[PDB]
Amino acid sequence: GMGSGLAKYLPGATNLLSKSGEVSLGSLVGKTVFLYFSASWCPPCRGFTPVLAEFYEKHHVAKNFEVVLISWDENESDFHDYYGKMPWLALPFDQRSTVSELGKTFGVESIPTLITINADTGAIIGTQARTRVIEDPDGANFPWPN
Amino acid sequence: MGSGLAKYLPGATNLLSKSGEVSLGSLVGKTVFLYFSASWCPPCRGFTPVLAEFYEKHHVAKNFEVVLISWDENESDFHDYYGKMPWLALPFDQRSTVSELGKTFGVESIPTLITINADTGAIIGTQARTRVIEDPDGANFPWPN
Ligand SMILES: Cc1nc2scc(-c3ccc(F)cc3)c2c(=O)[nH]1
Ligand SMILES: Cc1nc2scc(-c3ccc(F)cc3)c2c(=O)[nH]1
Repeated sequence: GMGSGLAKYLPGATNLLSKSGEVSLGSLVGKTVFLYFSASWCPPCRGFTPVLAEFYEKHHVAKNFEVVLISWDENESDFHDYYGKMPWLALPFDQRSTVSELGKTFGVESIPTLITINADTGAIIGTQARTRVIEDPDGANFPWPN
Repeated sequence: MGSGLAKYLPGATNLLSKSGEVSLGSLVGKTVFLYFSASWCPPCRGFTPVLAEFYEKHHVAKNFEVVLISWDENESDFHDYYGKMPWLALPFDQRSTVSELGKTFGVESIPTLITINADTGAIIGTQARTRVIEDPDGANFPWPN
């Protein structure tokens, strides 16, 4: 077992959904993590997700980060379909009861929203990456601290 | 103007209806449900037709009105969605006020109904979305509990 600073905000979470199966929070040691508050049916999310996917494909290795979907979907089949087409990780559907309070904790007032977190400490690096990705597509100023 | 709905909607004048606009004053003496919703939200899309049935049966006899408060940002979605509904709507040009209205009543998800006395603006319930399911004949309307 390995600890994780993400457990500061996901104390009920252990595994994340991934394209390789499941990954522990501990597996993200040393990384920058983006919590991506989104939903399958939200129109502005539909416009943003491909932009974030392109950024992810380009930079996630060289800039040592992961993206974890935090979905507002309340329908499990919709959740899996939506996440299936993304390239990154997801908080499992069985954590859906925590999503509202997690949004409140980070001052999420609408979606899409990105919250940038240090995986080791749980420190919030930034809250504006949803726009910075568009402003800075090659991530010159990543991870966009204030 | 004088109605207690005006305390919540200071930038509004009129609400949309099926036959053109109506004043806030036209709701004098009514129980009013503020219906926090969005055209693309699945539980809303499932609840709207249920609420429509409830409205059609009871709105006259139990002297209430429903007012759509929509999270829609796309005007074509708004008009189409409100087109499914028999009741009133906060006009699309007031949509910038929807979030603060949600915060006024502690709306933390949708669909949500907030029940208000129109004249005084008093909140008389927050659980009507649930009560409509359990009590579709409105025996316990307006559900003080
Ligand atoms: C399209 C859309 N869907 C959703 S699902 C949840 C939200 C949302 C709204 C307000 C908040 F304070 C937090 C999330 C939200 C939103 O803002 N827009
Ligand atoms: C489907 C859906 N859409 C929307 S659009 C806005 C909301 C929402 C979310 C959180 C709040 F505090 C208020 C509204 C919301 C929601 O909760 N569910």
